[PDB]
Amino acid sequence: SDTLRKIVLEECLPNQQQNQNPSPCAEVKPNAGYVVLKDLNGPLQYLLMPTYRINGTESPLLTDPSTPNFFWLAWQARDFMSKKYGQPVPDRAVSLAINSRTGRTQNHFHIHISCIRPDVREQLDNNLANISSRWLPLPGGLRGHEYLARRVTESELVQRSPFMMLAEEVPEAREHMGSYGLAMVRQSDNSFVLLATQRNLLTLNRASAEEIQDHQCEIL
Repeated sequence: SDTLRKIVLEECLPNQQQNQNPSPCAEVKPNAGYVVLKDLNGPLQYLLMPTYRINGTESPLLTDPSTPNFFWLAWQARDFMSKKYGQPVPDRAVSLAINSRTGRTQNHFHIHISCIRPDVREQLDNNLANISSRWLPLPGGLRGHEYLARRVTESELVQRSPFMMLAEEVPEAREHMGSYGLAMVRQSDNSFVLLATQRNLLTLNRASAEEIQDHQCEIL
């Protein structure tokens, strides 16, 4: 359960600090609080994780305003996908996702930056007009699961993180952050859509937001 935490804190960070060599990570920014690591799964997938201990969506630190906006940092890190792709990856192809504890195996905060599934891309595009600033179930859900969705502008994202908005806006999400998985996708009008899904026995929802991603990048 601790391999990623050990890589970050015992390999990347010390190597960055000692030789300015982020290996095995792609980038290590101690002053900003994050690292970027190539994932072993998928040709373009990267992970964005903190340079200090935060275990996942359940961590209380995520609901503190001083905590770095990891989702926005992951968004910026989408360029690592383009570098591996060898050319610019269109924004519409990228998706960011974090899984809850029942939908993950590693206990160190990590956002999956990878390609969005084509069906999810279309499903989101078709509901542009239904996605507002208030969290509301996405019509049709995604992958057979209920997903609350919210429209957000880049300006809003720099002000607050998706976790802050989930906690401040959705009933009882504040006292059950760990039961949620969240994702971020950019919409056709250049705004973004935030997605939140909660663990649910009946629909077999493990709150694994990564399910909207296709690490084999067929959308490209």
